[PDB]
Amino acid sequence: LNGTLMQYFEWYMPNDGQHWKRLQNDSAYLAEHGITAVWIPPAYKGTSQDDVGYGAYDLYDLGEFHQKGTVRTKYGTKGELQSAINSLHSRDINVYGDVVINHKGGADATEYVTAVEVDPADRNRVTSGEQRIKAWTHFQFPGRGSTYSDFKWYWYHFDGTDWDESRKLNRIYKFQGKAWDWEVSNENGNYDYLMYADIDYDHPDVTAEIKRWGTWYANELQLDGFRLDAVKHIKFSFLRDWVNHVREKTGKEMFTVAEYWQNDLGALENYLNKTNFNHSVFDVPLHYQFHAASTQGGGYDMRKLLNGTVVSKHPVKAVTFVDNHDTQPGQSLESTVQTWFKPLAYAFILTREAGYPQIFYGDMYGTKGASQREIPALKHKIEPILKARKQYAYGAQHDYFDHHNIVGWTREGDSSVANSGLAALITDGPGGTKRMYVGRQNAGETWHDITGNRSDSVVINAEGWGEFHVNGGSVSIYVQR
Ligand SMILES: OC[C@H]1O[C@H](O[C@H]2[C@H](O)[C@@H](O)[C@@H](O[C@H]3[C@H](O)[C@@H](O)[C@@H](O[C@H]4[C@H](O)[C@@H](O)[C@@H](O)O[C@@H]4CO)O[C@@H]3CO)O[C@@H]2CO)[C@H](O)[C@@H](O)[C@@H]1O
Ligand SMILES: [Ca+2]
Ligand SMILES: [Ca+2]
Ligand code: NA
Ligand code: NA
Repeated sequence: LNGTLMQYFEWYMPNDGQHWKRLQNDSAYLAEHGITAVWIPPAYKGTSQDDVGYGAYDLYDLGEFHQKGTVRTKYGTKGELQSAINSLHSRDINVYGDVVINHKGGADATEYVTAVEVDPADRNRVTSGEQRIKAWTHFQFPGRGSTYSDFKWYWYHFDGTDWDESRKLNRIYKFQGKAWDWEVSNENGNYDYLMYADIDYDHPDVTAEIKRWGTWYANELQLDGFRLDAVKHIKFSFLRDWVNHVREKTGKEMFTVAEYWQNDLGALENYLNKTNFNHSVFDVPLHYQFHAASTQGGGYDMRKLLNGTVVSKHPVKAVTFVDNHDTQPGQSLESTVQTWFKPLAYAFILTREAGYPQIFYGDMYGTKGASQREIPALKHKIEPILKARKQYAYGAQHDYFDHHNIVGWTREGDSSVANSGLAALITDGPGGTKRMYVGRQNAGETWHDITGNRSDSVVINAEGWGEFHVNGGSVSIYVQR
């Protein structure tokens, strides 16, 4: 099984309401290129129509109720999403729903709340006496009413907020009688607080409600799994329990991957430990290695790609990726893998045996930000690498990370996939050649570069070795003609 995830959105897509229809219409294309799952953007009403989805106003409004100036979300209506999902399912493409449960944004009304300021660099330090603020904490859901859920939110379901509406002041406010949740990331002392109204996962009605919404959401969209947002800001034991709860209620596997944003393998290992390895994480350290290689012009030691990553230590729990909606140009975690290196990074995640790779909408189709640093559409460069995964990346792997610039790996093929087997080379510097073992069972075959970057044929010798070539700053992936 070479499962391939696709993140089916980018930050700057137009707010025209056609995204679910686009997905529906792309399902044939996705299936043909070996995509077996899609992570869809948050499907519920944000703070406005053009919310990318992380505002999280109303978790039960999937583009169904007239709230925040619109019925549809940015992406379309509930029915359009459901039509896209049934089209994806008709081609055996799993659908992972984005789960934004750190906070709620865009409350319907303010409440007077007693609060103290905390230090934004050290949220365990209180920096004021008690003061009365007006906080956006009251959620009534006037367009929805009680349809699907009569749960209403008030200040006492939250630990704090970043805005006092009476003084018009952006500070971090912790509400009276509240405490930041733990365990969370210990950056800035305690990183429970991120944005909007921060949900209090010490509150038992909150833990109950978010669990039952989880089950509701899975049922409503027939989800096959989840993508968990911003998990370093959400009580770890709660996330663990939430994942088990929805699995228990649905009776489905519910593959789950969490976005724990830290370039630190040890912090990710800690998160995995505290959630009992019941779900995966995005391989954030690998992303940063790709970013670094792509900006150092050949000076990066390409041997380092094998160490310090989630996929190197916990391959079963790694979702590997090149870029996402936070790392793309202009976004809050900007660390974009430069255009020239991006196909090499894709070869790395797509054709190697370890990890569950994810391709980025923004990489395939380009990003539509207002800058001139936008990622170009690289679909045509990635397609042959996807085909390499789908048809050729099977069987025993041999690594050649034995050079500062030119590194490679082979796959011997497997008898259960006809003509499978590949030989990949990437280089962040000058090109050249590497002899690599592809398996004696491929002796005498004529192999060629599926990317078309190199036009030479390589005949595998009797001992199972081929002499493979790669251009400067390029990738070649040889497979049987
Ligand atoms: O309809 C399409 C397919 O849907 C189903 O496949 C699912 C699996 O059920 C999910 O569990 C998941 O598979 C992941 C797996 O969870 C994850 O751990 C990872 O495993 C890799 C591992 O990273 C790697 O190091 C190496 O050991 O190989 C493992 C897999 O061979 O990646 C898996 C996907 O490659 O998602 C898929 C859908 O993408 C269903 O069971 C299939 O029958 C169906 O075709
Ligand atoms: Ca939080
Ligand atoms: Ca709390
Ligand atoms: Na909290
Ligand atoms: Na190098």
